[PDB]
Amino acid sequence: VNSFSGYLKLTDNVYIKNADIVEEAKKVKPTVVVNAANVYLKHGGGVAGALNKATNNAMQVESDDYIATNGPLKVGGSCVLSGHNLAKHCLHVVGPNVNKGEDIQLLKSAYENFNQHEVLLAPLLSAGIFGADPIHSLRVCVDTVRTNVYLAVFDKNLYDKLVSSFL
Ligand SMILES: CC(C)OCCn1c(=S)[nH]c(=O)c2[nH]ccc21
Repeated sequence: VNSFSGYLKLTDNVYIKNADIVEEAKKVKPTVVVNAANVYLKHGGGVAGALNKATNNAMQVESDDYIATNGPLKVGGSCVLSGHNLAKHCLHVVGPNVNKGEDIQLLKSAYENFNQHEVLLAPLLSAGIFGADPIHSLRVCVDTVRTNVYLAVFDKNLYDKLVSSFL
């Protein structure tokens, strides 16, 4: 048993809820929250800007030191950093950004990072401002992630679109 509440069960291991990922992290304090990161860990908008804002910019300060030491992530890659006040850890995962022209086939590689963690609170990757189709992102998630994933999909309209169409 875990602390996640109000989720619809899609599969053996994938759950979904109409909830903002920041408010969910603050309530649950999960072991792992996933950030929808870019390769530079520049948290400006979407999930990254909201999580960083909720950490009072401590996520960005930590991320800038990570990049200064290690250089940029790969598209499809990840790193584990602090979860600050939101979670034990933040798994920063880079899905392909369609609005920058990246290979959508890299979305499966992105989701494979989740399999290194037994339980995660996560957005969809590559949807919203990243330019891909969220229905596709949910299908790749279900067909790639084997660990237990709780998908916090921001508002009613995106929640309603994903559930009704789910195969
Ligand atoms: C940044 C990209 C991946 O956004 C996807 C949509 N998204 C989702 S799925 N859950 C949230 O909680 C959330 N907050 C802001 C955006 C957002």
